Amino acid sequence: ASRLYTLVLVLQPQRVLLGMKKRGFGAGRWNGFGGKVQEGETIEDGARRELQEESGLTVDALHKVGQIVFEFVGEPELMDVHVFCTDSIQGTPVESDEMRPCWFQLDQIPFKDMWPDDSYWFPLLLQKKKFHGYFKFQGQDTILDYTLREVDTV
Ligand SMILES: CC(=O)Nc1cc2c(c(-c3cccc(C)c3C)n1)CCCN2
Repeated sequence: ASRLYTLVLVLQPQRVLLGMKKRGFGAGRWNGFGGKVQEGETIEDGARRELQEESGLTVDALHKVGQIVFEFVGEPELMDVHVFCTDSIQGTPVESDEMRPCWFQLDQIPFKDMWPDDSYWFPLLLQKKKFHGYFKFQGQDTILDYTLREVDTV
């Protein structure tokens, strides 16, 4: 009862790229770039595909940074999110009907307008740590419970 997702953070030495979602899942918030993995598709291929579809950017090297399982109470399916990061990209971010990309200085990451779990694992991401996490949500704003631990192997 867990569905595979990817999430890609474009993280450079002094800034991170996030995308403001205009409609649908995550709308109104700054998000990394991700979505469902397709049939016959590897997780890494899915992550590379999602980055392109949502941001316009071509990624060469992707690094595994974490896994986060999300539960929304009253919803049967868990989100099994494989998180990736990259520093080497090609192209420039593309604004679309769906997504408005913007760079943020690391000290100006807009946590108040991001999913609340971000405040927990972004510090790990920013210091190049790998992690396993689990977040139980009620609705989209409230974390009921969570666990988060650093790992050597995602
Ligand atoms: C930084 C960031 O994106 N944080 C972030 C946090 C977060 C989610 C997502 C998310 C948003 C859109 C699509 C997908 C597949 C995912 C996992 N992203 C989904 C649900 C709970 N928390």
